[PDB]
Amino acid sequence: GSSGSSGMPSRKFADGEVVRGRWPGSSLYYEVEILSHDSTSQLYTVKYKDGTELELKENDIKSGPSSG
Repeated sequence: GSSGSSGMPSRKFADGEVVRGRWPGSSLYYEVEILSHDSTSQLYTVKYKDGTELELKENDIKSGPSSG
């Protein structure tokens, strides 16, 4: 009822946050970091351990339980 969006636009993922991304072709979720987020095509730019940058949809990217 006219409630929810207030303050700043919460993004499914934050900058730097370490989430699991599904590499294109491998169909497997790997530990990747959040670099940027493109709204145009909802493509998120994450980085892999092997210094690799790719564009994964908001859905392709998934996160788990926080630890620390």
